[PDB]
Amino acid sequence: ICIFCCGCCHRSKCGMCCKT
Repeated sequence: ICIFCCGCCHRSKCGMCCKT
């Protein structure tokens, strides 16, 4: 599963990070 980026580092907006 993509690393849900809940405003951790990138955009404040939470969203799964499907980056290899």
